[PDB]
Amino acid sequence: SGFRKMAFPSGKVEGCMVQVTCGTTTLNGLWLDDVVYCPRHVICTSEDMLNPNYEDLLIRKSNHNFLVQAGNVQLRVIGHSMQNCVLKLKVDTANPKTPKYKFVRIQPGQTFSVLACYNGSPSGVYQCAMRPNFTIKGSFLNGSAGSVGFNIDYDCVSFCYMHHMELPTGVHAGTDLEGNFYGPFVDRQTAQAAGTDTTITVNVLAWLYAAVINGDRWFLNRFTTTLNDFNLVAMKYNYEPLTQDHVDILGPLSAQTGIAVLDMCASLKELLQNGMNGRTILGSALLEDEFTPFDVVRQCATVRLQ
Amino acid sequence: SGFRKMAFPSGKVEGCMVQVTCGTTTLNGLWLDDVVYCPRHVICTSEDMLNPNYEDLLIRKSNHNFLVQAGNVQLRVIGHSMQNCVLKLKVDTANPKTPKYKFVRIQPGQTFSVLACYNGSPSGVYQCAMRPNFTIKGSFLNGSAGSVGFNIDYDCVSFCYMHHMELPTGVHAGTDLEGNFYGPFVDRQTAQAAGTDTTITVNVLAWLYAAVINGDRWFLNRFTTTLNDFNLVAMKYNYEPLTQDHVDILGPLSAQTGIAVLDMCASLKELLQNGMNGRTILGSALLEDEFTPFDVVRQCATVRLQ
Ligand code: NA
Ligand code: NA
Repeated sequence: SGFRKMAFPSGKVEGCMVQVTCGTTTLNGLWLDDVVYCPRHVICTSEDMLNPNYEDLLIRKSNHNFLVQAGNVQLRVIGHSMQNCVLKLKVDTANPKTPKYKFVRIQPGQTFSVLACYNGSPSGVYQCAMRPNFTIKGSFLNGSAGSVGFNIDYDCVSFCYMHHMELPTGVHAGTDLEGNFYGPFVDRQTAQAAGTDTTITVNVLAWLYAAVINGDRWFLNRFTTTLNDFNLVAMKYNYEPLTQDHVDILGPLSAQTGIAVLDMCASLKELLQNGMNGRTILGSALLEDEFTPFDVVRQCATVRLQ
Repeated sequence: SGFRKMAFPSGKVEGCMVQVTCGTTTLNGLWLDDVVYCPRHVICTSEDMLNPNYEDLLIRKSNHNFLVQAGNVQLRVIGHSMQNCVLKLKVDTANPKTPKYKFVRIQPGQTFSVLACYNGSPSGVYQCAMRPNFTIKGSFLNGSAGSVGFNIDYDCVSFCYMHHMELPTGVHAGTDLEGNFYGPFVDRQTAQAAGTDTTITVNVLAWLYAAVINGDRWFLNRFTTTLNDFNLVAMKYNYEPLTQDHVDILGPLSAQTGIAVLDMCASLKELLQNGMNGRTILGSALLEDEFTPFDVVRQCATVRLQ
C-alpha cells in the first residue's frame, strides 16, 4: 500500500486566500466571512522592526491604507483590529467560498498541512509537524507570512497556524489564528532562543509499530520497562518525554499488534542505548518523528481474506 | 529557508474529481469539459479481473450502466468510449470548474503531485517521482484508481498520471491521460514485475546541492572527475548515468553554489566507493532521489537587494 506523508487537499483553504498590501509590503491573508486575518508586520517600515510599537503604528494607519485583493476583485476594508500578533481586517463582503471552519491550538508532536502562498496566490502545500520546541521545520521564503496551517476533519477546516517569521537556525515560527505565538517568541527582529529541539517520541513509537507490522522486527526485546525509566533514558538521548496522553494515542496500534506500549518502550530504550549499527528500520538508518499513529493506521497494509 | 517536498495546490484538480460507478465497483474519475476519464477496469466484475476482455465487457455495457456522481449532483452518461486503458465517458454537462489544462507524458526521474481520492472524494495530496522502472512509490489503497498526478505551470494544470493498480512488491503503476501505461505493465491481475529500480542520480546531486545550501559541506572533496569515469563508477552501483541534459539542468545549482557539477560528481563518486550503502546515518540522510533540481532552485533565495 505504501507510506507517504500527505497534506490535506488544500482547495478549501485556497478559496480563502487574499492579498494584503500596506505601503509597499504585500503578504497573504485569510478571508473568512467578512474578516481577513493577516500578520501584524504589514504596517512595519524597514527601520522599525527591531522593536515595533504596533499599537502606535496601527493608529496612524487607516482603512484605505490597507489594500485587500481577491483576484481581479478588490475588497474594501471597513475596520482594523489587533488580536495579539494578528491583524483583523473587516471587509464589506463576506467570502462566498467560506467553508465550515474552526480555530484550534495544536500540541507539540501533532501534524498539519501548510499552504505556502506568496502575494496572495497559493504556491504549494506540504505536511509538517509542530516540533517540541514550538517551532516548525517548514519551507518559507520572504513574503510567505500569512500562510496558514490547517487540518480537515470531515467538512470542517480546522485552522491552527499562521506563519510570521523565520528563526536564524532556519526553522519557522508563527501564531494560532487568534494571534498567540506558538512558543516564547515575538514578532520582532531581535535575537530569540528557540531551545533544544527534541525528537517526537510518540511518533517514533508509531513508526516502530509500523515497522513491526510490515515485518521489520529485529529490534524487539521481550523486556518491559516502566514509564519513569524510559522517560529518564529518553531525555538523556534528547527524546521528548512520554506522557499519559501519548500512551493513550498509541493505544489502537498497541492493540492492533500484540506489543504493549511499555513493551515497545523497552525495545526503543535498548535501541537508543545501542544504536542501529548497520541495520535499517523500514528501509532507513534514521527514525521518523513526523509520521503519526493516525498516519500509520490509515495507510498500513492489512491482511487479505483469500 | 527550509527545504520541503512540496506538492502543487490541489484545488484546481479537486474541482474535477467525480465518482464513477459501474455495477458494484466504484472508482474515481477526472471530469474535464463534457468528458469524464476513469480507469477502464471499473467495468470489471469481481471475476473478469484475472484476464479481462475489456472490449467485450464494454460492448455489453450501456450508457445507463455508468453512474457518475459529483457531490450530491448525479451526471448522465450520454456516451462511452475506450482510449487504451482509460474509459472516456461523455456526460451531459461540461465541468464549469475546468481549468486550463493539457495532457503530458513525464520522463522517469521527474516529479509531480498526486491527489489521492476515494469514492470520488479527495482524501490527500502528496509529491512523488516517476521511478526509473516506470513505477511509483506512492500511497494507494483499494478504490484509489482514478486518482491523477499533475503539475501546475501558472494557471495550466498538466495532467500526467492516473493510478490503476499495485504491484505485489508494493509499488504502483498507471497510465497517462491518453490510456498508455507507464512501463511494461497491463491492467490485468496477472504476474508482472517492474524492472530494476535504480537511483535517480541527478536528483541526489540536487539533494547534495541543497545540503550545501543549508551549510553542510563536510562530505565534499576538492576533486573533479570526467563524466565518463563517473558514469562507470555510478553504473557499478545501482545509480542511473548522468546525461549532458542532466548536467545542464544541474547548471543553475552549480552557478548559485560555485561548485562544479563534475566536482559534485567526484564528491558523490568518492562517497560511494567508501561504502555509502544508504544504510548508515550519513547515507540514509544524503541519498534522496525524489527532490529535483527545480525544487531546490524554487525554494532558494536568489540575489538579494539589500
Ligand atoms: Na520490549
Ligand atoms: Na568534489
